[PDB]
Amino acid sequence: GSHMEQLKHCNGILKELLSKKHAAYAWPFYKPVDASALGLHDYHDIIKHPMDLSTVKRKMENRDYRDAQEFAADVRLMFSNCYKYNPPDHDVVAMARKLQDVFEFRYAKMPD
Repeated sequence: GSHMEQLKHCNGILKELLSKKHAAYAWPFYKPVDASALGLHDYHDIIKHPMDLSTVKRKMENRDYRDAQEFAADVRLMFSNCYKYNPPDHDVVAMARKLQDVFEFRYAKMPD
């Protein structure tokens, strides 16, 4: 799905995820996890491929993604990293699930 149209749909989703409408639970994913600042000294030993929305945005602007699948993989990687590092009961996981629901349902409306 290397269609320009599908990438526009992906960019729309990206814009929504970064919008005020979802800010209450999307904020933890706005920037790369600063492990040191947060005292998470084992973060990079556990998470081999960090990902966040600012990185996805940069890759989209630089036309790094060639198709929708690539984009989706990074967004899901971001959520997976959260589920892998954090205990299931952590508040950040609750926020990840909510933002992922927003993503999955709109990604499912992908024109094709």
